[PDB]
Amino acid sequence: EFPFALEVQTLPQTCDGPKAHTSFQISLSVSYIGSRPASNMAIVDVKMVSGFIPLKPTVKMLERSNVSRTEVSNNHVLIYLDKVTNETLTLTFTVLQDIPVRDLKPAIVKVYDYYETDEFAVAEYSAPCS
Amino acid sequence: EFPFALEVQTLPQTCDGPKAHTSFQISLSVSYIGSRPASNMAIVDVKMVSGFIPLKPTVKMLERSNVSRTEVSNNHVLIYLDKVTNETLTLTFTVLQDIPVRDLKPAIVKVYDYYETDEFAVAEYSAPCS
Ligand SMILES: *[C@@H]1O[C@H](CO)[C@@H](O[C@@H]2O[C@H](CO)[C@@H](O)[C@H](O)[C@H]2NC(C)=O)[C@H](O)[C@H]1NC(C)=O
Ligand SMILES: [Ca+2]
Repeated sequence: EFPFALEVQTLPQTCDGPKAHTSFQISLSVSYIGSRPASNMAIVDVKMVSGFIPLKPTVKMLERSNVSRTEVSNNHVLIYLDKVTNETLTLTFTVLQDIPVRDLKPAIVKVYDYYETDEFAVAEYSAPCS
Repeated sequence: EFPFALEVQTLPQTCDGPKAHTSFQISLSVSYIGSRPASNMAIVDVKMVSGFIPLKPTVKMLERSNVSRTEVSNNHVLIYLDKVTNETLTLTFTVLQDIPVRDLKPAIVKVYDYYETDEFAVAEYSAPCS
């Protein structure tokens, strides 16, 4: 059982051209559906597809939201959500191909409450030209 | 006084804390109150407060209603309505502070008929912490 609804899409969704190989946006949607009225502070952890890096200003721009901190470390983007309720929060940022890698595999995204254990969900996404 | 009724408010309405400095919602309401039964195609044109930009997905979200399309362009948000009648349409979207600018002055919102140059309204709004 997952007390968060988590889904991830890319923009573009398909390998629709040369540009889709070297850059795409990641678009995450999250809400809280568990036993409590709402989450506490929560973290969304996005792992990068192999060879991809996040574009810093589009990560920092998420802080303008209902997000109070972000971090880029070790090929992960961390997003600190203030509070998650039954309303869907959508977050979008850009990634860039730093190193082309063959055989691109899916990357996992996790969301978890910062303070209560076993309040988490997982999902995955792929580069559009995988 | 205009053949359109046009009102604009921001969420939050005042500078209620740190987050009000860096993002807010723009909420506008419009109806046609003129001689004619309804307006033709009308355009709503929202100019950004200095330093702010729209959160594009919340603009694109408007596109389902009397709303035939939206555009983000040269730091205006443009909303195309197929027709406007006496019933009030409310449209709400998010803007984000990209760069902090000193001394924020009010920004203009317009609605006008695609054909009748005499049929327009104007209203002002300010960033909550301007
Ligand atoms: C971040 O969360 C806030 C909640 O505080 C959202 O603000 C609400 O937005 C809706 C929809 O436009 C309004 O109907 C509510 O009145 C707002 N409430 C407040 C307290 O402002 C906001 O939409 C969220 N920002 C996102 C989703 O990016
Ligand atoms: Ca649990």
